[PDB]
Amino acid sequence: MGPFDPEEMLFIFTRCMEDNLEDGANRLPMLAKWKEWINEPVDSPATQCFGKCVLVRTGLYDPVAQKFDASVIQEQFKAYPSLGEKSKVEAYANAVKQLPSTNNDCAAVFKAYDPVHKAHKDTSKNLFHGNKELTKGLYEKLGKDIRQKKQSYFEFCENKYYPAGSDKRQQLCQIRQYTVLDDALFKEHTDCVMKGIRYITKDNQLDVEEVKRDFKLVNKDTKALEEVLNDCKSKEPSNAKEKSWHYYKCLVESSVKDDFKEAFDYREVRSQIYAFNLPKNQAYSKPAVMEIDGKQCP
Ligand SMILES: CCCCC/C=C\C\C=C/C=C/C=C/C[C@@H](O)CCCC(=O)O
Ligand SMILES: [Cl-]
Repeated sequence: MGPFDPEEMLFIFTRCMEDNLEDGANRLPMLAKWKEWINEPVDSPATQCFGKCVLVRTGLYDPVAQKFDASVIQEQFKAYPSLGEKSKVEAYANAVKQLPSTNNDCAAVFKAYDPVHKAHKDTSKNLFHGNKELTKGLYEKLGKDIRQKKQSYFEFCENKYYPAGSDKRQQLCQIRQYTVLDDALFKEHTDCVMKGIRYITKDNQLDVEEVKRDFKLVNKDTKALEEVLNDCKSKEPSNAKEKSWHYYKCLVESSVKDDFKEAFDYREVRSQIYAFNLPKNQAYSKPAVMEIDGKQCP
């Protein structure tokens, strides 16, 4: 869960928008409002479910407890003291703490939170990487250590572990062709990628629904995928930091390898622009069937 860096928030915001924007006439108007932290129209199921989505993904609404949880606010402020004034952060947390228990449906959650949203908008916006001026400064500070806006997540990880100008860079020739290397560096790199596309959670758990989501987006059935993942899970290593590499290796070597490569390739494309599908859903077309930094691969 929390605290969340700017990329983690951008992932949450864009996924929740992608999953909840209407199709059709209201899509761009809605997007225009939500992008500016205007949770309107309030009577629209799309807006209500978008709001609940963000609240659930951040942990501000806990659908198991059917309660709001101000803890993430305190965790967020602890991580980013520059993004809040203590008294205003406390006021916001207190507003959340004092919300009643609330049923786990979009309308109820949205209705309950909306008064807090409006009364604490700038506090919440600033704290949760919604302020373009503040976030720009953070991205600049973090530089190569975080995935930047409009940057392929795969490129981010490659640049960290196989940096240009190093003797390791050449290994991308094989890595990009789904060669599964065995060394500690590759296991770490693969952890970077698998966590970056959310196939593996922050606490090293397989997220089967995320993998399935990417198969559906390339028109592939998910039953055989689930069966393969079930088999892979039965052979999970005890060491949590090898779990990303385990599942990557297992998938690449499995009876769904070609569908997996297709899904993973398209995910890399979409990872380049988190808002990929926001202005309108894009239809997938399989790219037609090597160089690294313009240099030809052996
Ligand atoms: C976690 C507090 C919010 C819960 C209330 C529900 C939804 C938030 C409302 C709108 C979210 C809009 C997200 C817009 C993204 C935008 O602010 C990111 C800009 C920062 C950047 O460009 O780097
Ligand atoms: Cl982006």
